[PDB]
Amino acid sequence: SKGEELFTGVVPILVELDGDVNGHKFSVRGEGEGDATNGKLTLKFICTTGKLPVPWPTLVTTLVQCFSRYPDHMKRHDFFKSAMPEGYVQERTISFKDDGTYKTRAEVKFEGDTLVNRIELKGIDFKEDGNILGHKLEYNSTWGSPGWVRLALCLTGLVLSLYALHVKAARARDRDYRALCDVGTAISCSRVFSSRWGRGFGLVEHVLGQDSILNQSNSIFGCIFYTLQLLLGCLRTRWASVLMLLSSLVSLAGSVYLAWILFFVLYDFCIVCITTYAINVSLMWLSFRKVQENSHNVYITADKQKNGIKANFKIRHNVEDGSVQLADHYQQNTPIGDGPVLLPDNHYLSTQSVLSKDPNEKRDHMVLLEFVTAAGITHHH
Ligand SMILES: O=C1c2ccccc2C(=O)C1c1ccccc1
Repeated sequence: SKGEELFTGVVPILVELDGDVNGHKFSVRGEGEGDATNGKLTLKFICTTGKLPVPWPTLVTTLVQCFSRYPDHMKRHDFFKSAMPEGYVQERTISFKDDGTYKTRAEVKFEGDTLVNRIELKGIDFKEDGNILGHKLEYNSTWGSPGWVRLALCLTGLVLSLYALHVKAARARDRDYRALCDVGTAISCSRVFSSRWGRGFGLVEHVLGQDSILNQSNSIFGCIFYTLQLLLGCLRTRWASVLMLLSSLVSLAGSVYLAWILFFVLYDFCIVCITTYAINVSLMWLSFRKVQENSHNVYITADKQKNGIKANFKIRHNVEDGSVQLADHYQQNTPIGDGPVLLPDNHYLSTQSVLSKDPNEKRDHMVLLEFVTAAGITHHH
């Protein structure tokens, strides 16, 4: 692969898109540099026709995977580089969920010493009021809407915790108290909250002492927790997502311990408790999803009958009301010229993107930094 020998060092990249979406025609141009040795791209794109009719984040993937870092156990699998300098044809079908579709065809090749990506894109079936043409996606804000589902979960969790607080304080003060969540003799609410295990989870007093600041009614940790999850769900930084996930894992372990008490130790059926548990599971799942948005995995499999590759993956774009927009990608790559090519075993490219804005750019632009490194190929016994 003399091709891969083309990508030591820092190559100049040019990119040119001509696109038509639901009839609105537009042209994008981008210039930058590529470092296949660190898998790092830096690029600035400007729309040359005026107002871009779609959101910038939906054109990132259409807008040079030959700049990926292929590690040493994987050199025999880098198709993109091994097609150079003749280049390759990359074809994508990008389906947006409950919305339209992009069809793209690009040629990627060396022109002089410049890696050139030339794209024709055609989008159909878009709703002019949907997420795409309505410009309802997020670009890169620090703060954002928590979304309706996160809000339902956290407010319900908080209200239930404040109720359990009130209920604890009342059986403390009258042993004969019953609350709405006490029902006959099957479903119990008060004997649970006022047991050993309803303060500091029944653990603090043995580990830190009864005086501890941490020997609180469980519902105090509850209130703290649901408040936190709301707040962080309003943040869009990577560390916000890390905290969310780790606090959720704590909540999950606490739920399993408390349920092991509820059954098996106290023998009560507490509906408020089980609801708390379901909420914490939902939050944990959303925690997983939030955290997995920092890196996208492009799944590359070989396509021998066409002498190239095919690719599969999903993008989730943050929508301004707190939701997420799915973008299914199907991809084909076929060499332009001849000569041997490298047909890889199944593997993937791990991709991470950072969008930003030149404060000095009057035109409709996108500054894009990108890190891509390959993984997947199993190792040598
Ligand atoms: O899950 C819970 C549990 C299980 C066994 C023994 C005690 C308890 C609680 O304190 C209770 C709880 C506390 C606050 C909000 C919701 C639920």
